[PDB]
Amino acid sequence: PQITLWKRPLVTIKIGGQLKEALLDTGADDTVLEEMNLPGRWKPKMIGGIGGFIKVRQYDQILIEICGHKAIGTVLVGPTPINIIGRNLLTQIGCTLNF
Amino acid sequence: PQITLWKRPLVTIKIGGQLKEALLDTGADDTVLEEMNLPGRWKPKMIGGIGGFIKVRQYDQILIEICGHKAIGTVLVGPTPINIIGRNLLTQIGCTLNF
Ligand SMILES: CC(C)CN(C[C@@H](O)[C@H](Cc1ccccc1)NC(=O)O[C@H]1CO[C@H]2OCC[C@H]21)S(=O)(=O)c1ccc(N)cc1
Repeated sequence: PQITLWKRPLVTIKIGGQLKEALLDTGADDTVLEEMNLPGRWKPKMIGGIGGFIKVRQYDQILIEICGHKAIGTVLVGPTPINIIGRNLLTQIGCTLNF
Repeated sequence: PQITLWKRPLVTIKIGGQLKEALLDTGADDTVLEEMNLPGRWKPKMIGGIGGFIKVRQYDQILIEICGHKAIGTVLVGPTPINIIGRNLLTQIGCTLNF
């Protein structure tokens, strides 16, 4: 499909058997999701943007479905104000910018 | 053009008669540029990102050309980690997400 940018590009995703709303974000290197209790091991990480850095938990090879498009890759989990789908997964669903 | 997301979607912009590199950022409502000298009046504003809130200078009705496409809109100037082009200007150049 095609998504215009008049409003925030929020879409439904499926992760760990849960449906959430997330932002398709070309400015995010990696996917970061609001606090959630995923199982498995993880690695500490810090990611930075406007305002500074937050601490997150890095989970690897996590399956996520974005608009019915399946993907698998790194998912960060932490106190982000919003669920963010980053380039690491946007590439996997064939997402491009067009103008 | 069609821009894939394996690398950061960095493009050259022209603002205040000066060339700069900036990130096309569909997750940003607004356009935020690193510290620079812009002519005309400005108002102090606050904006929040993943790590909290920063103080910025708001310039309205600024001419800015993004990858050969002209836009006239609001540009925030402050301590952002990188020049980001947000939806307020992405809409003006006709940018959409496609997958
Ligand atoms: C600043 C960018 C280089 C990086 N950011 C993605 C960006 O899209 C954020 C994503 C974002 C969106 C909402 C809230 C927090 C973060 N947007 C943002 O900061 O925009 C601000 C300017 O316009 C306003 O609209 C949104 C917030 C303001 S980030 O959220 O900090 C980020 C950094 C690293 C990763 N792996 C994932 C995300």
